Amino acid sequence: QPLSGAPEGAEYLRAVLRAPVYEAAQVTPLQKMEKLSSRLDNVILVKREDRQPVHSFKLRGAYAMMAGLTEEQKAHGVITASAGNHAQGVAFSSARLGVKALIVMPTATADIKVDAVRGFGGEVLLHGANFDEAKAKAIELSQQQGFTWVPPFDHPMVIAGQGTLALELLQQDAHLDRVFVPVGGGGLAAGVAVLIKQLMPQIKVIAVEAEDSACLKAALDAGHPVDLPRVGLFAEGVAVKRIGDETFRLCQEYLDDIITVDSDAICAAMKDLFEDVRAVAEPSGALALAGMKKYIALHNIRGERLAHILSGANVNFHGLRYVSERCELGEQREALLAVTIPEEKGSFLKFCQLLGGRSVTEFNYRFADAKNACIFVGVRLSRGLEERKEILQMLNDGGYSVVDLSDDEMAKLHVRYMVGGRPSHPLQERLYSFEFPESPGALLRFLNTLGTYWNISLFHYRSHGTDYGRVLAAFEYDCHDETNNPAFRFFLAG
Amino acid sequence: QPLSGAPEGAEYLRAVLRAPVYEAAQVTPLQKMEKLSSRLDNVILVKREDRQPVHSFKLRGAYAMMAGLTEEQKAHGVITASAGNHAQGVAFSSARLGVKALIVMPTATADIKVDAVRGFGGEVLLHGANFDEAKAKAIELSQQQGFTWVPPFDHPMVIAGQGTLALELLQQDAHLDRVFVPVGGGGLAAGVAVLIKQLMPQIKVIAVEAEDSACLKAALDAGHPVDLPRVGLFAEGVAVKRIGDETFRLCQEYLDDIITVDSDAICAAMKDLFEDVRAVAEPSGALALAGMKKYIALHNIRGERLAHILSGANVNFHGLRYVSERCELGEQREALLAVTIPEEKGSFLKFCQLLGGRSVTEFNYRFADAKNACIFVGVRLSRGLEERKEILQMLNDGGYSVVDLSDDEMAKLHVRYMVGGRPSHPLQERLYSFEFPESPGALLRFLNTLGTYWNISLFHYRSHGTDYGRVLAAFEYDCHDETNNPAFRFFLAG
Ligand SMILES: *Cc1c(COP(=O)(O)O)cnc(C)c1O
Ligand SMILES: *Cc1c(COP(=O)(O)O)cnc(C)c1O
Repeated sequence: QPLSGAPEGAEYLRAVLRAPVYEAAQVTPLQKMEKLSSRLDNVILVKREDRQPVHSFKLRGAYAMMAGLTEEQKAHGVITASAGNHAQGVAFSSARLGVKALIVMPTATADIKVDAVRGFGGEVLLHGANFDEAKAKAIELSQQQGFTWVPPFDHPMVIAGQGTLALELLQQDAHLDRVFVPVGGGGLAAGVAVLIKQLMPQIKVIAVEAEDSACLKAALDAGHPVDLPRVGLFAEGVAVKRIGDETFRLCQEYLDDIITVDSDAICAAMKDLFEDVRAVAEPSGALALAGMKKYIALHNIRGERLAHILSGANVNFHGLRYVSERCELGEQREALLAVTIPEEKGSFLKFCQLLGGRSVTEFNYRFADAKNACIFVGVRLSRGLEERKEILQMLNDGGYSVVDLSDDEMAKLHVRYMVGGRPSHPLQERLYSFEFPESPGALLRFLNTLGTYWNISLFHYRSHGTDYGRVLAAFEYDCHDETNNPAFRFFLAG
Repeated sequence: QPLSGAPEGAEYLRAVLRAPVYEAAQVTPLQKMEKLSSRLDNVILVKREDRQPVHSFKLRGAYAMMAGLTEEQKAHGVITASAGNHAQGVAFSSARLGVKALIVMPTATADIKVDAVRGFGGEVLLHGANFDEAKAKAIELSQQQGFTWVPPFDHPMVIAGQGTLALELLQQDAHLDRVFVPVGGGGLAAGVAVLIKQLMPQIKVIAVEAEDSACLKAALDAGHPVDLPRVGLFAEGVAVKRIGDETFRLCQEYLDDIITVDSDAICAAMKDLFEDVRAVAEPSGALALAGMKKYIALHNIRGERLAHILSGANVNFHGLRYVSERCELGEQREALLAVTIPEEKGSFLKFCQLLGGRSVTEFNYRFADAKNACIFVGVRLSRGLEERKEILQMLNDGGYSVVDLSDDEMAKLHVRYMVGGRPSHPLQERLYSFEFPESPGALLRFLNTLGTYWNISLFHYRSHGTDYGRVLAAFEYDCHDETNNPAFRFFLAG
């Protein structure tokens, strides 16, 4: 309990030091990013918060708040919240303190999230449609059954428990220059600032928020918790509409700066974490790095010791896909080509023969009658632009190609999933499916072996890292006759 | 050195106990899988080997072998290998012992893998084309410069160092029933068996190999290290042609059984690790779980305490994509529909209006003239088959749909990347790109807002979890005129 007002600097310190976090939570490693740090020119360190048993930090504050309630036998009474990632923190906590918790969530949440909570401990009650709706209940039941509302953020105790991290940080590397903090409701940044600010003033504390969830920046600018019209939903755990409150706006008087960023950045930040530390972030968990990356360049900060927080790690395996897909876009990984090859009766072979070694990502074609049936080709590069530059020229010895891959947002994002369709007039073709161990030039072989005496009307191929069914081809190494195939009919045939 | 023969049971034990592994390596957590264990009905535990500083286990054996060489001042002399995941182990080791190491790799390896090694420590020499070619050199240089060849597996010392794990295992949970071990060259299984077999005989030790890299099963069957014609390349670290040797075939006289499995399984096993432990495997690192899963059912093993090894974790972020993509196939996640909607002048709206709440993954269409332009629709499900069963019937109140999603390997794997093409005859259309915050029914809104008075000729949409550019539409919320767009021309236009 002991905080529900306007704690003063020190009071927070005290609360921080006195908070029983470790009974449930753990000090989290603070490791350095070797690739990135070396890339940019500073020491970059990450606060491995995903290593708590609830994979995020929330555990701290719920534990602190909840564990210092019981001084009032009001556990006997009870507790309740409404959520997805913090409902976890409470769950985990309720169980440890043997205090019954109730978690209210929307009605159509997701088995997965409902079981985690149920898992940790906690009883859920699925009641809502909207979130606000779930929370109206929670809050109801409070009042009626007397459960104790447990804030995801707006709370001195909750805040004090998060500072806990700061406390660790400073003891893990006191030669820190700047620290980057994610901003959802503001718990975490709030608890991190006060601390550091008390202990080591010279430490810079930058909040970092979602371009699309910029609760803070916005309230800042009005100097007023302000409701947001819309809130992005990538960075789930950061999707807050109106920042914290008092405690938050209040406390953000220790904040040194603020910075927003876009989903696309987050998606990179995720790539980064993974690649160096082999850590798996969750949008908001990567959010703060991204910011850094941003700040680094902005201010041309070279030479410092900076650290950010791997806030959490609750993400769907399949969510991973999207990410990649997005970074790929931002990267210069492949070549995307509109290569027109003259033939119909002859082959693609010749054309291939000069990409025999190079890695084929896509090679999609559909009969079309224009003396020159065009081909959507994709080639996995290494040397980026320079290597493409080759392919290109090289290919300049015959058919004429077009470099649809550079900035062709259209190809890169839609058309490379659209090449096909229908021919023109009915066709006496046959459909077949082929599969073959992927290698660096397996295709060729396939093609070579396939022969050159075919009136191939259709070709489809996506490859290393995205599909195991290898090829679908239509004429006029493993085979399956897929002729009158339903899909084909309805969309390709015609 | 002390092992280059036919170590006898105990000798291994000794070597195991005497091996200096911890100077470089760490005891690895052995945690239980709560979801899965509860799913299947046994206690399933994973040997978190990805937690070594080289993210795999290799560190053990290279360290053991290498650290007990120096008793011969032949470090002064030197060491060399040829690789990707084990070249790492040696690197890391060479540096710690301050013994110069040289790593030979093919000529066109991959910056990434070359830098890791360089990272850890070690000097690489990129010389090859083929792998065998890189190793011919390594072996050369030995002979000439006197470097000491360090086996990835064929070696009593190397083997003894891997047993180290076993040693841990048994001390981490002695109530184990069965243990599953991945099989590349056979180091790890070899070192794991001997141990356990010495210490606790009643422990079952199943190797688990790649359907496509079944080195062992094969040699077993002939009773003869046998060269494999082909070797899969998913499970990189398990891609061995002819099992170990003596040490391996020899030692596999302590093995209780063996079992293979397919890439597709591995891809699930990867999903699993991630979802419960939030660990990120690498094909071979998941290989062994998959096996389990297999064995579990085979033998209807209920009630046991079984554990497997998270062998390693070196994987490309982008590699992740493929995986998902594969599990999705094996799952029953979405609905794939050939829904024919009658209109041309009117709309898709009406059709939509009854999926307004349900989640849209794809909604792709191209003008075609048939009184009824057909639509490739995709819908994210929850209740699996049952829920689809609905959509279906529900949709039975109007246009007639076809359920191309069930077992339609064709749609699920090729066509859902092929719907489009060209129309029939030239078209006086205009292309536009739209983007809009994704939600549960944002589309609708888009559509509704888009209006109903449009002679829309083209539509393309892939969604939550795979693309941020939302829509591409062609007529006769953010907009961009993308009309004479190059890609479009060449492949859609026509
Ligand atoms: C909950 C959470 C946040 C931010 O929380 P606040 O205390 O409201 O700022 C950020 N990242 C992750 C992963 C989170 O779970
Ligand atoms: C090297 C390795 C293996 C198997 O090695 P062996 O000792 O040859 O059996 C398996 N999984 C991973 C991740 C590996 O790196």
